[PDB]
Amino acid sequence: AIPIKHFPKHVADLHASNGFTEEFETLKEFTADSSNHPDNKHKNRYVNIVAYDHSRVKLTQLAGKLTDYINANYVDGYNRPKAYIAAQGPLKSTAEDFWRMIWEHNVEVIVMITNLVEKGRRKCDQYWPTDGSEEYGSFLVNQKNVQVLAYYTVRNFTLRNTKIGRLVTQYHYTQWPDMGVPEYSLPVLAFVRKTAQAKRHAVGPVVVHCSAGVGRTGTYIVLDSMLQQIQHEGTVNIFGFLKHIRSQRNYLVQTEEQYVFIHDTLVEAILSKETEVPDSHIHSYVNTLLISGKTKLEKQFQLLSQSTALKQCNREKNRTSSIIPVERSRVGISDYINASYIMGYYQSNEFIITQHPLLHTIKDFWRMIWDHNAQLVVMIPFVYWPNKDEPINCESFKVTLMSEEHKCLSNEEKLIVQDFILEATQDDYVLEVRHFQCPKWPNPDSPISKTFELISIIKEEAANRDGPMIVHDEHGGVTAGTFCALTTLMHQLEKENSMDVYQVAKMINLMRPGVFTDIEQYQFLYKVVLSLVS
Amino acid sequence: AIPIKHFPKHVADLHASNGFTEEFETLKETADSSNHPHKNRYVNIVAYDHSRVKTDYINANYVDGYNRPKAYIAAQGPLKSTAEDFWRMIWEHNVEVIVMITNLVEKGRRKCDQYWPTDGSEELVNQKNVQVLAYYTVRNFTLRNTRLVTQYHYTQWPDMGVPEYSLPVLAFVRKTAQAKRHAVGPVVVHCSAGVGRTGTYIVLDSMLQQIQHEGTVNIFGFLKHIRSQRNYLVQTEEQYVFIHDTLVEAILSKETEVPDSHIHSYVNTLLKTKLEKQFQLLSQSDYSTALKQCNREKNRTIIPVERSRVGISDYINASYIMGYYQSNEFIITQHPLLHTIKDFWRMIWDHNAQLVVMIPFVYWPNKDEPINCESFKVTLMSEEHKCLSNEEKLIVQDFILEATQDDYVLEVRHFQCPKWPNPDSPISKTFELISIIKEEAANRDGPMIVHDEHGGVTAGTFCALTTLMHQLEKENSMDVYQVAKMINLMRPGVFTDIEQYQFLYKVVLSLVST
Repeated sequence: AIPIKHFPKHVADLHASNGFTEEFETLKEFTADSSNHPDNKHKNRYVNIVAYDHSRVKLTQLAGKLTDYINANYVDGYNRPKAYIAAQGPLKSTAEDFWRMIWEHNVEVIVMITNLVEKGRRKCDQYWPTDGSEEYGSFLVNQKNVQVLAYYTVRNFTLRNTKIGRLVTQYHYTQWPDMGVPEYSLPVLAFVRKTAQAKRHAVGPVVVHCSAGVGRTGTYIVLDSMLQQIQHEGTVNIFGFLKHIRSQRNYLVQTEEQYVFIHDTLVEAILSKETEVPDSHIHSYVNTLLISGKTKLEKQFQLLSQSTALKQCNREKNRTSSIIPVERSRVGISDYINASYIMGYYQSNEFIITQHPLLHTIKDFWRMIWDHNAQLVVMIPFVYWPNKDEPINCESFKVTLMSEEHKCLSNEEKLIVQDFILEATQDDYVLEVRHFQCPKWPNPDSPISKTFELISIIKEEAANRDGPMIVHDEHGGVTAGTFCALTTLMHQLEKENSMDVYQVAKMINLMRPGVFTDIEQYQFLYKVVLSLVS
Repeated sequence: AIPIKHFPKHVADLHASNGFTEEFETLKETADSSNHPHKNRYVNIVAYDHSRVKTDYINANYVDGYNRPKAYIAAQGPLKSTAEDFWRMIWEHNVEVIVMITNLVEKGRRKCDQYWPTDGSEELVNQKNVQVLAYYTVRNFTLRNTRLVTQYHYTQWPDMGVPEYSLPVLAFVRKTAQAKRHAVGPVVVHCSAGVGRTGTYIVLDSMLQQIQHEGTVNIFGFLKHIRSQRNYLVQTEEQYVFIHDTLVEAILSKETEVPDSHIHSYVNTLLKTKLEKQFQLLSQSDYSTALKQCNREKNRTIIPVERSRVGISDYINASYIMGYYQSNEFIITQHPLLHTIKDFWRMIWDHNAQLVVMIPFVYWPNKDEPINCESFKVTLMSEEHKCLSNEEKLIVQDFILEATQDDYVLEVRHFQCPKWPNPDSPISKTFELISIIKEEAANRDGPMIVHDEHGGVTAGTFCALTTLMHQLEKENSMDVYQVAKMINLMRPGVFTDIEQYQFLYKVVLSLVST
């Protein structure tokens, strides 16, 4: 066991010494009679994947043939035995059994780390209703509430044994990549923290699933449990803890990449602490950052600053080689443009940050809007847009100007609202864009309470609009980044009554490196956010 | 009006002289109700008052067919706000047929809102039956005012521009036109906006009927008229051009779908000859780009065209080939060269195919040594040997591809065929192979990979005859002409000789024993 003090270094030491592979190889070694019964062929997703008999979940027997089998195990959390139920992703054949499992084991929480379809593969069958209600054998699932957020989706169901309600809540980690591990550990983290908090009020065990029920599922169980170790004990033993649960279910944490990813994720958690602040504590927290060897502001700031370029012989389409997209987040026109996807509260790919068009790029910029079906553009400062004089002529569409208003804001600055249409030259489709030109923003001589007024205006507008928000300053840097931040923080406050500024900056900075390079801007975010909680 | 005699040449004359654009420009030259106080998809798109259908407003017009007035109801794609109104329209105008030439979503754009139930019922529309085929999808609904109605969903229409092939659109219209022939009310037709795509059907269906009854065809004439009943019908120049080419193909093809009853009467009539006349037509007004490059060192000789070219995550010599149930039913391709072996398996892995049919070098792993691709491992599970009715072998081997970086397992089955078709065994034993692989491919998902040496004739006849077997089984019909042409369009050089085109007819005929 390593202490939280030494785990960060200890992790870097395994990256340097290539000691993860040693450590993972050694883990590979390592009966399943029930799961190999001929009866139980069509209840297993894969033939090699199996539920060990000592740990397997048993359902009652009913009615010839057998009826008590499901591909799922009880697996022990951190000094909490038989905590999780590590289970495979239900098929249409096993949908009922899966709901019976829920009813028979008193389950209230379900943790889903997979999509139903992933690059054209059936990974998991939809075992619940999008519509009001659906009936799975004896079991009636009637969906109450749904929340869809950038990286996860919460669904509130109710359950009845039709042979006579109980509330059940599903936690859908949606954005997990189709092979490999999430390029960012920071959102997975928050998901587990979000589930871990709600799950702290559930009485039965927590069901966890992916497709197979091994890697992804296992990776949550390690990440959740170690989290709890860090809080209560101040220590962390992945290798220890993992070797144990691998007894209760096969191939938990299946790849080396997952093993490594757990480490890095937990490292980030140790150095971040919980950085989501409630309403009550904004004030108490915002002071504490500017009083270890140095301030939480410096300590957090350092962490924001943490790669493949396409910029060889198309490099004459960027303004500055200082603010330039990374392939992870790089925005793809049908080919190249300097623009990164930026995530927000509700959708990974909420915004796009990018540069102000260079004369040649003007045509690309508009194609970007057209491909991504964006209806908002926010500008924060050369005209790159058509008049009624002369519409812009892109090949597969025409850009044309419909309106132009001018709003006087509460310190008498202007908001140039113009509407547009892009009409297909080769189809019937019409895309209706709205365009904001902002003043100097944030105008730091007008007070900090009128920074938000802009953001509230553009918030409302982006509700009724679909597609992402294109936000450009000169270079796709700080001023655009603070926009996406503060919008995202406004939402996050409004809906959850919480603020995690640390996360909102870092994800931004991870997704477009060079947006936040100076602490005064990082602090500023805290500053602005505080004026909101009056 | 041009006669069908002179329409094919007349069309080529407008391609040569760039006279379609003249003809379309010239076509370019009131709506009080539609400009009232949320029921219009786009602001520029509008339903003219004299033609509009009738608290009382919906973006739809009556449009006249060929000497058949007020025949169609050319309408926009319903929004969730106008879904009801659209069903009331159906009830109030005695509609039994709906023709949908668009998807609900197209490269992430909402083009049309789903106005019907996937589940049993929604509000009263209760869905009875569904059939999903390569290029369209038939749905049978029933309707109550708190009647049977049939929807015809042309699914594969490309996201901007016109279908690269006119041959499947044709067949769709012919399929709808036949069922619609004993509907008494009007036929509702829609796309997203309700103008180009919708309009292009109405011209294509009606001219079809002109050709059958009158032996003439007047698009420009007929079009100029209906453009009075609704704005922008046939919206682009590409659509205008496409109608022509499509109809040209129809004139020269005639109906080539044969029922059970008439295989015998048709197969003789072919043999200047309809066989030569049809054959010529397989060898064909689009364009072609083959690559070539300094990755030309990954082909044996038969080379994919970009339309149909199969995309590994990136190049492989392989074309998508269409079948009865799915455009992209099959992939025809070459036998792997040693370097391509790794690609071949990646192809299977990307497209999630579970059947491979081989038809004559080992490119597959033993229990000795699984194949090691980066994002998966290929491994041998089974190997059976089936003795067919003239004692030849079918080498059935099963495989698994397991992800190296995930949990997924793909279960492939692999057939090595004998000499096929074995021409010393009778034609009656050709089909037995195909029937075997037919039932296997029912329970399997993903496309069928089919290779001979070069992805040529022998693989092409397989996809043909499988597709024809299905088509006979389910619809009791055979359209051999179409099945070869689509194949040949999608991978040029598969059918280069008439004896193999004929052969298809030959084989098919032996099947209709009783």
